[PDB]
Amino acid sequence: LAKDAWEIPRESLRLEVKLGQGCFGEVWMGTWNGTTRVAIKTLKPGTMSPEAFLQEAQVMKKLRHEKLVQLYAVVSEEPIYIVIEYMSKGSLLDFLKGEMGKYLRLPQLVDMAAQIASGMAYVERMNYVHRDLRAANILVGENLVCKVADFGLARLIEDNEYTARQGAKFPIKWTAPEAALYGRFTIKSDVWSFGILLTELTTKGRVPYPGMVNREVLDQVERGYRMPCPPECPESLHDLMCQCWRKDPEERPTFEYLQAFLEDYFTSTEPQYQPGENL
Ligand SMILES: Nc1ncnc2c1ncn2[C@@H]1O[C@H](COP(=O)(O)OP(=O)(O)OP(O)(O)=S)[C@@H](O)[C@H]1O
Ligand SMILES: [Mg+2]
Repeated sequence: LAKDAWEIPRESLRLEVKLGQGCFGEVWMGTWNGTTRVAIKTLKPGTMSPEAFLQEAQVMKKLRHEKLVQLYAVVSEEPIYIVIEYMSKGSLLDFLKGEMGKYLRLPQLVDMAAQIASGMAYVERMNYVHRDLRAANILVGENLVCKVADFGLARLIEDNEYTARQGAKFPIKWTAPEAALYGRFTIKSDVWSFGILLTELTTKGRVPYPGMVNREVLDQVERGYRMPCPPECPESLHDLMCQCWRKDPEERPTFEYLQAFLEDYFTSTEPQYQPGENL
């Protein structure tokens, strides 16, 4: 209900092109103050609470970093608008599976991973957990700039864990087992998700655990199953994914480590790498 200095007059926005639609509203490209290109997320009336919808803006007010999609402004009166940084190339997932993805090779994909890791290391430093980290929630700008987006589920961590409320449901294939099963969300469950995201990058958008169903993934993963090394992917990178997928969350690497490892990958880890047909 309470407003602050993020508020702007709706008249200062013009919605020009529809970029997407979901069960809770739409995303439009537009112009702000008749001069700035922006993205605008709208709230579909009577689908979600205004206060619930704006929690996402609240999180963004706090998390500011070159590798996170930036909040610009809010319209807190119905219809609710969240005005954010425009990412011209859209979703990483769609980018990877389209024509452009075909031309990408490992050095580029690893740099994209490193940028994402950079954003997440910031999230890590700030004591937040994202909870929805995956290629569909990464946005791509010019020159292969990648930023983490969609902070709807993000929460500030108190007591080392965010415990999910009863009834909450999360996508099994992209979520750490302890979070999906017991509701235990920590930065370490994000690290697990980052590992899944690495498979999305190296397969250029393939679904994780291909062919397997949710209950089977849950079952096999508990038994120790892990996705094998993707085709043409160096084993050292898959080794990194397996580290992200350790059963004990505290044994999973920090994003600080992940960022450094990926930044230095071709010097420290794979000095003699050469590009193949796909990676
Ligand atoms: N800042 C942006 N710049 C460019 N395109 C965007 C932007 N935000 C969203 N889009 C487009 O709209 C799609 C939906 O983005 P999202 O924010 O993930 O929405 P959302 O999935 O409803 O979020 P929730 O809270 O998990 S229901 C993106 O994947 C792009 O195709
Ligand atoms: Mg999403």
